[PDB]
Parts: sequence; structure tokens; C-alpha cells
Amino acid sequence: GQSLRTLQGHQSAVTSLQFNDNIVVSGSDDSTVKVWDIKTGQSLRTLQGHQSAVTSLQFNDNIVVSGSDDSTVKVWDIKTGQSLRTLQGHQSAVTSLQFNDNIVVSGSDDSTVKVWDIKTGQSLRTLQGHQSAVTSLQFNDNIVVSGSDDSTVKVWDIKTGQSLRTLQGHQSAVTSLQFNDNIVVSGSDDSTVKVWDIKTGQSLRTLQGHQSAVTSLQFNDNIVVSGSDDSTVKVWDIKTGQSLRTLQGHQSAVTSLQFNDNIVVSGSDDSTVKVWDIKTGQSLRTLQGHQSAVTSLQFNDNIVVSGSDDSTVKVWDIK
Amino acid sequence: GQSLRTLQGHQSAVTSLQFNDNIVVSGSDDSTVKVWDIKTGQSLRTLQGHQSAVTSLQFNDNIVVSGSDDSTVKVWDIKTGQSLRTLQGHQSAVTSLQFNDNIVVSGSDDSTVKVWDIKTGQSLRTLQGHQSAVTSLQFNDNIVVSGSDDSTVKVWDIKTGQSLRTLQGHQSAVTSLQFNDNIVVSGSDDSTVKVWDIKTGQSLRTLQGHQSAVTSLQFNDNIVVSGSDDSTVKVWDIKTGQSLRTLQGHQSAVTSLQFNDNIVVSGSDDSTVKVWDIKTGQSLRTLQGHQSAVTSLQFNDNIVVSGSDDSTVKVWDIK
Repeated sequence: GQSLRTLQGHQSAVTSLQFNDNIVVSGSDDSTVKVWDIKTGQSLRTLQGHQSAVTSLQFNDNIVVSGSDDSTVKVWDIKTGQSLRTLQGHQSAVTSLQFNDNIVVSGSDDSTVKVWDIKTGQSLRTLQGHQSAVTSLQFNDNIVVSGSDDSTVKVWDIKTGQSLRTLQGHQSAVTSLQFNDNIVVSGSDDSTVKVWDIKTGQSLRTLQGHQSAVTSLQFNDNIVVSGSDDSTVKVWDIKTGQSLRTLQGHQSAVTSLQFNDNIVVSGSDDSTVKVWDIKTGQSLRTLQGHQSAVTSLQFNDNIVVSGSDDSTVKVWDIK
Repeated sequence: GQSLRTLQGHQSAVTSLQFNDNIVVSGSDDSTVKVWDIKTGQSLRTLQGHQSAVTSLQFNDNIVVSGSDDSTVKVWDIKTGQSLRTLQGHQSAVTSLQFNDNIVVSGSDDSTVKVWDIKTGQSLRTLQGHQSAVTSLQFNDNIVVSGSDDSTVKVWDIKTGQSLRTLQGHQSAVTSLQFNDNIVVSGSDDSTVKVWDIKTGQSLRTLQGHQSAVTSLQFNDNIVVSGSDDSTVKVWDIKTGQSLRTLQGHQSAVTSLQFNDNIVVSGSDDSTVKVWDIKTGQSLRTLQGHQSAVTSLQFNDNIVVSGSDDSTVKVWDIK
């Protein structure tokens, strides 16, 4: 659980990050995206262009796609660091995004989701229906799934731009979601996680247990893992809807999480990252070093990469 | 209940505002503070200097004091628009501030509160004790009262910098607070409002009823008025601790509120401002016009001034 290196360069809080075997890409309230060598910790490029905070990002081998409080999405050449195109259309901040080789999908405080051609920068569809800000989204080849401050999840036909169905049940804003070909899982300010049939729109299970808002979630075939403002992480049986175990140790809200078959990794407003055994619920390591809240994280077999309100990214030895 | 004028100029969301009989002062994610003529809607000055979003502000007839995600507080000459001094010392974003003619008090994501000489810009004391970000604060000539993501409220001796007492009881982050000579009133992500004896630190009443986080509050000698992510505003009897009435009408979270002896004014993620009769709980007017969430508001007897994620400030005829 040792800190390997600290990546310094951002002038304000890190809001988002992603990494692979070679590089880390971070977004910050300082309006920039930075690309780092993960082995040396050296910043390689600073992507300048956004007029206000970067809220979301994703990258592959060739490009970076970033969303910002300036209401735009930008596509970058990750090798040269130059802005390739700026996707304008949203009327307020972009809150979330995802892309593949053909399409960018963005969500905004303007209550819409927009689908863009990533090669031309042209908006293809505007998904209208939510009554307030879009907070979260995911998409595949066929559909887009969005969550909103209006407490609903909506399923859209990405080709026609039509709303297929609206999933109602949460009592306050949807904060997070994930789906596969059969199931949508959503988290909400109402402190619950809900499991939905994606084809019928029917809620199947309501996971009750958290004492305050759910901030983050992930699921697979058998289990759901959720993080909450109540400072805990909970592991749920997705079939029975029962709480399997509660992971206690953080001293304030859990802000982010990721898990695999063996390990849960959580980040918290208490400035730490914790590594947990998912089968037993036991904390294995507490990663201490950040000076303020952890905002984002990702891990693999060897390392954890975390971003913080202290403006740094840290790389950790997970063992 | 009509829109009188729309103040356009900010390039991203308005985060904070204050007004008097002549002037509106607004802060924005675009890193600027703008000063407007309230009667004509004309921007008079743009205060440029912060390197990232402005999170908080206050002004009087001579100066503006602003806090930013760039970790600084700046003091401005409101007539010339020039930066008088920059107050550096916090290690992460400034979240809250208040000043009088002698001192500035700031709260930060670095978990500290700092007291500054406003004439010289010199930090006088750093209040250390909270375990995570400070979210809210208020001070007078003797004491500072702070709320934190660590779920506590702390009372400080502003002359010595010593923590006098820690108010424990909330089960998650404190989001808002107000105090007078007798009591402290705090709101929390645990969905409750708590009333405390400020001299002894003892909790007197826990106001239970909201279904999700409390986002905003105000109180007088008789009543507490609270807003929540459950989309409602509640009026409470501060002596008995019972809910008097629930104001329903907003379609998503209430973000801000203010009240006087006759009227409650609330702002919401549903992009509207609502005016309510505080005695009957009846909504009187719904102010429609903003294109996305209302983030901040203030009102007097004649007008309401609102700021929004749509980057505008609007002035409304409250009648």
C-alpha cells in the first residue's frame, strides 16, 4: 500500500482520470487535461482549450475526449496535444460522456443527451425528455441509458433519438448507473440502489440499507457494490436483493469505487483510498497521502491511480 | 411574478450572488465576478484574476471579497474593478467566506478555516481540527462556527484560534449552518436539521422529516425553514421540534432558500424559483425563465434575484 509517485502539475482539484499500461489522463478544475507517463510520473502533454473546469474524460490509443463546464466537448490528439475539434450544442455544463470509435455521447445540465459523430464533430441526435440535469449515462451500439436530477432513468434508441421507456421509482436524483444487455442498476440521493429490467423498464429489486445518498456503484452478474455519503461501501446479492456485507472504515463520504472478483477499491472525502477483500469485507490496506478528498480512482492487478482535491494524482502499489 | 430583465455576460454557471438597492454581484464557474446595475441590468465591471471557478462572494459599498477553486481569496475595489490583494494560504479550494470591516473568514477543502486581516491581506490564524473539507461557516466578533464533511460542527475562539467545542450528532456531512447568540442550526446529508446550544454544544432538537439530504436552511426566533434533495421545503417549530408544514411543488431538489416574516423564496434544480406564503404553506408564484438549475437567490420586498446553471442572473417582480 505504498505511494509510488505523485503527479503534480494541475493548479486545482483533479475531477476525473483514466489510465492504461502506459499513460494516465487527468482532468481538473483548472480547465486542462494532462497526459502523464505512468511509469515515470512525468507529464507529457497539457491539453489547453476549455474555458472552465473539465468534468469528464475518456481516452483510447489515439484520442482524448473531454467535457467541461464551458458546455463543450473537445476531441484531442493524444500524441500532439492539439485540439482536433470542439463539439458545441449543449446550453450548459457537460456532466458526463462516453465514446467509441464512431460516436460520442454527452450529458448536460441542460437536461439533454447529445450523440455526436466523433470524426466530423457533428451532432447527430439530441435526446430530449428529462426535466432537469443529466447526471450519468452509458451506451452501447443500440441504446443510451441516462440518469437525471428528475429522479428517472431513461432508455433511448440511439439511432432514432426516441425515448423507449422511462424508469420511475427513485424519490430523488439519480446519481449513478450501469447497465448490460438485461439489467440497469441505478443509484440515487434517496439512499437506495434499484435493479431494473432494461427491456420492460420494470424495477426488479430495491436495495435498501444505506443511510444517505448513493454516490457510486458497479455491478456484475451476481453482486452490486455501492458507495454512499454514509461513509460505507455495501455488497449486495443482485438476485435476492439482500445486503451481503457492509464495508466500514472510511471516516466520511465514499466518492468513488471499482471492484473485480477479488478486490474493492474505494475513495473518500477523508482523503484516503481503501482496498478491501470483497468476499470477507475486510479492509486490507489504507492508502494515505492525499491532503484532501479523493475524487476519482481506477486500479488494475498491480496499481491504484487516484485523483484528489489537493490537485495531484497518485500512483500506488496495491500490494 | 414576471421576469424584469436577464443579466447576460458570464460564460458558464452562476454559482453565487448578492445584491442591494443598486448593485448585483455575481460569481461564476468562468472564474470571474461581475458587478451589475440592478435597475438597468447592465454589467458595470468584470473582476478578472481568479484562475478557476468562483465559489463564494460577499460585498459592501467599497469592496468585493471572493473565494475560488484556485485556493485563494481576493479583495476587489468595486468601483475600479481592480484586485486590491490576494489572500493565499489554503491548500485547496475555498468553499465559503464571510467578512466584516476588519477580517475575512474562509473555509476550504483543505479542512481548515482561516482568519485574515482584510486591510493587509495577512492571515492571522488557521483553525485546525476538522478531519475533512469545511462546507459552511459563520462568525461574529467572538466566535467562528464551521460545518464539515466530517459530520461535525465546531465552535472556535476567533481571537485565540482554539476550538472551544465540537458538536457531534449528524451521521454524515454538514451542508449548511446558521447561528445567533443562543443556538446553532445545522443541516446535513443525513436528511436532518439539528438545533444546538452554542454555549454548551448540546443538541437540543433533531428535526426529522426530509427524505434526503438537507441542502439549505434559515431560522429566526420561532421557526426553521429547510430545503432538501427530496424537492420540498419544510417549516419547523424551533422550540417543539415538530414539522409545521411541508411546501411541495418543486419537481427536483431545492438548492437555495430565503425567508422573512411573510414569504419563503426557494430555488430548485427544476430551473424555477417559487414564492410561498410562510403561514399557510401555499405557493403564490412560480418564476419560470431559467433554462437549467437555479443555484442561488436573494430577495427583498420588491424583487427576487436568481442565478442559474444557464450562466444568467435574472431579476423578477416578486408581486
